[PDB]
Amino acid sequence: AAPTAYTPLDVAQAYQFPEGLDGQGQCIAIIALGGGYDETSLAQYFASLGVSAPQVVSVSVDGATNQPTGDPNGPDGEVELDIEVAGALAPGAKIAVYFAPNTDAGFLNAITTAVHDPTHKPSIVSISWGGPEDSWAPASIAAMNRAFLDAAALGVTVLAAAGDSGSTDGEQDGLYHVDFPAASPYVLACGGTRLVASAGRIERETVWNDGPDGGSTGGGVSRIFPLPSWQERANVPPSANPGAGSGRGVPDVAGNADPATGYEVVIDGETTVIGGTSAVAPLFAALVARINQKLGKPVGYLNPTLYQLPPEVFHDITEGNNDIANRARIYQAGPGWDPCTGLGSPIGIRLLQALLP
Ligand SMILES: [Ca+2]
Repeated sequence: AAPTAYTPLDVAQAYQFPEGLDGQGQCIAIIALGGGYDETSLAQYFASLGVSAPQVVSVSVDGATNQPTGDPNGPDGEVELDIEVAGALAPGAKIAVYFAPNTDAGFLNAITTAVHDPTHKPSIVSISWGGPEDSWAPASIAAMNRAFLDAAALGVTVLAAAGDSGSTDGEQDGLYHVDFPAASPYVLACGGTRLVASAGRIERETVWNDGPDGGSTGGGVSRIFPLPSWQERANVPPSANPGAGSGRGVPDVAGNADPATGYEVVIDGETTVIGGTSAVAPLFAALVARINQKLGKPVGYLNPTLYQLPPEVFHDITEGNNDIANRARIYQAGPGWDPCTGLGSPIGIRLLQALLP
């Protein structure tokens, strides 16, 4: 009941991120379609957490540049949240922020520029922007999906937030919807939970659902992408939409996203609390950066591997639902993979151990 908050280091500790690794030798790309960041907020934040500030650079795509608006409740909140969460957990990595116009082409161009960048050479790309998969122009969905396929071929990992408006994803057409780019089978879709944890243990972790007014994790069954071969044993249910139908299940993994148990951050000079699935992609991008540093080679496309790893690698979320539109409880969490939290929250050290050759 009483609202709380954590620093990124607290959440990483709860999820047991591997120690002694900081992402040295890695580069994390962050995609931004609006706003910007200021050096004052970043320097203050990293210093406050006692970590050596990672190098952060801006890259202009299609004329867009780093332009913070100054409003802590605006897009700066998204941009700075992404950099602060990823940078605080992988401070040894270099952060490259790609700014592009808020258009379908800008979104695509930012992704491809980051993926093929010979100067910054990112090994990981984190995305916290999106929209209902069925509201996108089919041609755009195709181009972006191929960009993600190319990234997988090049050994670059791509992570994306699953959404903050439950199973209906903000649409009021009497149907359930999943978000894109999260729906792409080549993206690691990140869902959200309500985490109650301390340094040594997780007391409780449930589906993030604060009703219509507070938001809920995105999740469901795609109506565009078929069920991937590597996800056929996860027991993804048929769509809840009349007519049913098999499809790629969203999300793949999940992490703390409930604003009521959110992240303490500094946005445009203001210390505040922010949540949402937007925080989960950069959180796990940092985890991947640590793993890559240890392995000496980038893990790149992880989805196929994740679904065949032993279940002990994840913390299974079984309680709650992401329905904020009606009383039907579509969709509900349960044992194993579900359309609210996927495989659950990852156990960092167990994931690294399982990925060691
Ligand atoms: Ca589950």
